[PDB]
Amino acid sequence: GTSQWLRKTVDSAAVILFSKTTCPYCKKVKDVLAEAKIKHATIELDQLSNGSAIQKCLASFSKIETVPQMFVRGKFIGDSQTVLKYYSNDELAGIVNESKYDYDLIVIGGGSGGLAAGKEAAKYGAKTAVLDYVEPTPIGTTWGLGGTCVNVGCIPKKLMHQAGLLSHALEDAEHFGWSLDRSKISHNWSTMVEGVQSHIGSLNWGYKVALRDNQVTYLNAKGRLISPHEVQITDKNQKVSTITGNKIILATGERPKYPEIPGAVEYGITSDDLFSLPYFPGKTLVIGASYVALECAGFLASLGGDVTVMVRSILLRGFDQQMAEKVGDYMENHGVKFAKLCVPDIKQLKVVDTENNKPGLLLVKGHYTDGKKFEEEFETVIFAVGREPQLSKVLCETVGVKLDKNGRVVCTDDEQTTVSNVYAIGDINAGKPQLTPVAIQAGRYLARRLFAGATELTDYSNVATTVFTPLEYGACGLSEEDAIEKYGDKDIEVYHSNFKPLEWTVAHEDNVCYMKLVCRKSDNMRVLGLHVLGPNAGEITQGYAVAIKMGATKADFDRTIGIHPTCSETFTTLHVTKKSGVSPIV
Amino acid sequence: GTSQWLRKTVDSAAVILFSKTTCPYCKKVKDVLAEAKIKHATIELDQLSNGSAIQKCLASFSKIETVPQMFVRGKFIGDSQTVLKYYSNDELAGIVNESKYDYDLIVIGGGSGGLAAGKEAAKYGAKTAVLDYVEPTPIGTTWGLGGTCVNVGCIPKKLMHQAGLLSHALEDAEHFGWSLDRSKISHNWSTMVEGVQSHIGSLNWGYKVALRDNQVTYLNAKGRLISPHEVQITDKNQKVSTITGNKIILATGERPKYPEIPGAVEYGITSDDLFSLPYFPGKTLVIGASYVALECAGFLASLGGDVTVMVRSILLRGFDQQMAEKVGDYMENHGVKFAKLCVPDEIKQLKVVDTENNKPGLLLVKGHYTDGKKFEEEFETVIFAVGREPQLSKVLCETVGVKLDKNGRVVCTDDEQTTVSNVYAIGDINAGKPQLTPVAIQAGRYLARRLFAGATELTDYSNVATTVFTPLEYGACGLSEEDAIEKYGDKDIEVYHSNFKPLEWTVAHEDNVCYMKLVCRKSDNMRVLGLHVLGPNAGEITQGYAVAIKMGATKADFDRTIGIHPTCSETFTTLHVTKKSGVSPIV
Ligand SMILES: Cc1cc2nc3c(=O)[nH]c(=O)nc-3n(C[C@H](O)[C@H](O)[C@H](O)COP(=O)(O)OP(=O)(O)OC[C@H]3O[C@@H](n4cnc5c(N)ncnc54)[C@H](O)[C@@H]3O)c2cc1C
Ligand SMILES: Cc1cc2nc3c(=O)[nH]c(=O)nc-3n(C[C@H](O)[C@H](O)[C@H](O)COP(=O)(O)OP(=O)(O)OC[C@H]3O[C@@H](n4cnc5c(N)ncnc54)[C@H](O)[C@@H]3O)c2cc1C
Ligand SMILES: Cc1ccc(CC(=O)NC[C@@H]2CCCO2)cc1
Ligand SMILES: Cc1ccc(CC(=O)NC[C@@H]2CCCO2)cc1
Ligand SMILES: Cc1ccc(CC(=O)NC[C@@H]2CCCO2)cc1
Repeated sequence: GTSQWLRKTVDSAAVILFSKTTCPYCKKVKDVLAEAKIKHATIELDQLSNGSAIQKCLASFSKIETVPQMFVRGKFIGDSQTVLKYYSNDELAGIVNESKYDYDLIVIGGGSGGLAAGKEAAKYGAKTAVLDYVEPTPIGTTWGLGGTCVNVGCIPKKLMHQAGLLSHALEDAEHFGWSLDRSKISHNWSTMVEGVQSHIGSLNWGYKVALRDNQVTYLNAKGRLISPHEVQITDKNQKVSTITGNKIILATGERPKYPEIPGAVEYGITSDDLFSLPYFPGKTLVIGASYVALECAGFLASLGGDVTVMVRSILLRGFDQQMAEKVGDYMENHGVKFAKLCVPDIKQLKVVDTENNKPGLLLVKGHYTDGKKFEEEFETVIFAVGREPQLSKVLCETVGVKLDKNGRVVCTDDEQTTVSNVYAIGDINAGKPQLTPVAIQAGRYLARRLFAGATELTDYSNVATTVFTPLEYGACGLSEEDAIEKYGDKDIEVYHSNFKPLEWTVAHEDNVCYMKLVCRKSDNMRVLGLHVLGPNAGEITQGYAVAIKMGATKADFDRTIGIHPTCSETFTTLHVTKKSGVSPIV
Repeated sequence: GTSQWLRKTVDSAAVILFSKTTCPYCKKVKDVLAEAKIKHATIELDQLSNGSAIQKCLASFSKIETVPQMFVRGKFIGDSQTVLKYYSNDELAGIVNESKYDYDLIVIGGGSGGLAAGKEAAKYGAKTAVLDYVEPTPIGTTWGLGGTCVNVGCIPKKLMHQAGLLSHALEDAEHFGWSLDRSKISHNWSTMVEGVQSHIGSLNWGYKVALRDNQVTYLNAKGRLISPHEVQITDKNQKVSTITGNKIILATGERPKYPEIPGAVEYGITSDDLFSLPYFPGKTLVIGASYVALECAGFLASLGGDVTVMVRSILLRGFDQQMAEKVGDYMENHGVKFAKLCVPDEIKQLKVVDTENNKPGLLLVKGHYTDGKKFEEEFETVIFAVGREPQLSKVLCETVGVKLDKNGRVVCTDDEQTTVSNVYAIGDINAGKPQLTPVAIQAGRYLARRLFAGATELTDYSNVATTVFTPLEYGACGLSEEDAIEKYGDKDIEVYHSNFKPLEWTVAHEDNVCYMKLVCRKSDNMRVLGLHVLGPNAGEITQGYAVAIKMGATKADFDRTIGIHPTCSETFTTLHVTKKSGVSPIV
């Protein structure tokens, strides 16, 4: 147990010191390493439950049982007198840099998970390389370091959402006494895009500065794993070479899918192109019904656009379907048009006008599920029909890394693949929620286990979400239909209520915002799922995710007192059950 | 044990049925009571763990151990055959209305706590009266049903806060691509006040309708408790009379204080006056440093006003002082002036308020600083926010025997009972309790259930979360850092903290003013003793964490929970810089 932990920690740590906080010989070794700029992990034996057992087990490696003991890449280097001797003789720098491999860690992919993993590993003395390359979109769009969220995901989409929310703030301001006239104000797309891209540029630069300051090697190159320890890299000049590493983290993410229909790749775009587009999309069709499709259609409508969404079957498949339909009803009431039960079968009428900075024109042909025909003209067609990895480009078949039927990596609960030195994090890890804070937690926690002897695993259960549609939807835990399937209808109680934000009163809807708690009767009314549709839904939901993590019950919500006036306080006084049939309106 | 719970429940309930869900004889009695419009509490014995023992103890009152059993005001009425005998003999209505008192419950005070208590009690067949009267301010301001929060408190102040927040929404919109020019837009006070007052009027009306539909008697009259069961009421025509009640709930709240200086009552105003003021205050002085003072100064500045705050000593006494200073620093950088370590000596009138042309007067304020230097400056409006106090002499005759504390608030047990066994107190007048609207509502509803439905649940007053709605909002739950250090010692306290920047603030162009921290106890598994956040939407951020803190959250619970991105709140899930480390908290 302890001995198996100690052997795993010594084998994989790059530079590690076993120590006690009160030992002045240990302080002397710490000061020499700091002076020589040698980064390392430290384990303070006097602060661990079984320090005495670990101290004994160390002798199986070093033949001594005292502290300090310093190791480099699995090899005992010395005690205090010995480390000082190497320092005085100018031999220490060469010893701590001796390695069978070029790097202790190679990260393939410089996004949310990979950057987090690489920076954390470098803190413990691991010699680290992060590779990042952005293959251009079909029309040629590309961007800088930081991954999908930073460049073409959470960051620009929430800034554009905020631009949309400000339209209603302008409307509300007249009712609260301000002299403006909303009807005479218009929106400039390119001014917004320039501000969004200036912020993204500051993030690209900030990540390169962070890697430099952590002594991480950044290679803007495409990587391919060709054997367990060998990574083939390809240059911006197409120069090909091979680097070796002890541990490998795969962190390459996903890219958007296109449907296999004529004209889709040639004449449509995806979210990858939208957030830097130099002209306003104009009259727009969004094909798809994911959170990406609905978030983009939502802000485009608030910015003044003529927007239609083509839905094959349902909205937000995999989310609670009562809440999904309330999300869509709000958008349809506030200007978004929906072509329901419909799929596309794209023709070009005008080429994009780079001269005068204007979109082209397209004819879209499709059909409804009953066979009736769809035919209509649009200036822009955005496909949001899912995302996928392309691990065939990243991973030679002969390495032995197992994939599932969707092409994602099959991992143990510590992110290990079927190849013992190779790990995977983020969107390519099969069966995990595909979210930026999950990829960051996974990468930081894994680096600590590899290079600092940590044991803590990432917990992937009950991870909260928020969909940033024009009225936002936050959730944590099970949908109501999933709870009933798992436990049976008679064991599920649902408390629910409508509400009206106080900010909406003077601004003139009464009963559109909504929240519910899905509970298990036979387990002390445990809260299985929380759902809220309303303003600031992500800020509302986050704190409750801690309480659900700790096993909150309905009684825990009841005994906590509300903060007034807020939207969130409605969760503390819920009482109407769905079984009662009583109306949830206010 | 069980037996004296049953005794209390039977003595106190107005109309209560002991039942079982599968009993068809109980179903017939229920349906009879519903047809006759008789409201009542119900105890289903087949659902309580010791319902067997309760069945036995019922015999001590009724000499039977079967179900159903109906009681009215402590007297056994009958089983199924006997209840139906009374119904078809036209004898039931008289029996269920027989009472020694005019009412089962009299609530003195129609505000947050009193309206909640009265409505909940009526749901169980208690015959209930709610008394409310609003004594006018010195300049004559008055308002309708619903109490301090509804009329001159949480509701209008947060609406005026939102009007102020929309000024920065207008500035931000230009950076996000909208074509407006913020510099050419102005604010109209009276248009605001009309919208705010129209919403308050809808709440006044809604409460009157709610009381009518619950069969609660509403008396717009001043109440005075003259003996344990007698309440003297005074009419709008000065008519005096007396009504009697079994249980009494005191829920009369507080009103603003004035300093004892010349000119204060005559020429200044309070928050009672501000929210319906018919003219814009103009150049304004706020005297005091409570959350009322700072919230009001904040929105007046954001609406374009010239605003000064006169501070005797510190800001937000009783709140975390690191956070209080950050709140004030933001206000001073965004257009609120502060006269620090300063108190007033007199208000002199220079110009009388012009009712016709709808304009303020003009005043001269004289004061001095703590070192001895002098203060002298003219203002159009002077607002006093130097605390609030109850006036229980008006409400409560000394001979009744209800004990007060040295501040004049009612001394109560943990179930809100006073020193007089049938009299209870809730809300701001209950000594030692947090003075907040959702506390008063929970106390009132929970008390009503114990009195008339045999409930046992008490109100929990610990770790109640708060939010100060200053221009940059401040949310908190639990201990301040200084209180935790005093309680446990500095070596046993660890503080994790960080600055943050809302994503919404990036394109709009400050980096390091929003701030959050967790104050934790090392020797108790790093228990979270207090949570603090300064930033936008701070009440929405804080609320959910109050459930986790109620449940005993540790730092490890915050670490294992995953963030929602992009939000301000997610910064709580990845905190790692400690104050003891000396590492900077900036972004
Ligand atoms: C429109 C949109 C909105 C989103 N909004 C949110 C949101 O609000 N909240 C949220 O939590 N999540 C959101 N997400 C999801 C979030 O973007 C992802 O979960 C996250 O980016 C996954 O990080 P990752 O490290 O797994 O991969 P990525 O961030 O995609 O990083 C992988 C990187 O590796 C590079 N790469 C690929 N192949 C190679 C190779 N062979 N060699 C070198 N480099 C390579 C890629 O080009 C990329 O830069 C959104 C996603 C999209 C598309
Ligand atoms: C400016 C301001 C802002 C506030 N903001 C907030 C906030 O954001 N959040 C929050 O939680 N709290 C806030 N509060 C506090 C909140 O208003 C109080 O905690 C709450 O109103 C107290 O409720 P109560 O039932 O005890 O008394 P009240 O609501 O004051 O009701 C008592 C009622 O009884 C009446 N009455 C008095 N004497 C008699 C009598 N003899 N006969 C008949 N009727 C009588 C009073 O006139 C009044 O109508 C604020 C308070 C102020 C002043
Ligand atoms: C067509 C096109 C245009 C611009 C860019 C940006 C760039 O400079 N990419 C550098 C990578 C490193 C490996 C191959 O190219 C890429 C592709
Ligand atoms: C606005 C809006 C748009 C689209 C939808 C989805 C839809 O058409 N749902 C019906 C399906 C058929 C199978 C089960 O329910 C809802 C709401
Ligand atoms: C903007 C603003 C205004 C007022 C204050 C309070 C103050 O003046 N503090 C000085 C010393 C420190 C403790 C006692 O007084 C702070 C910040």
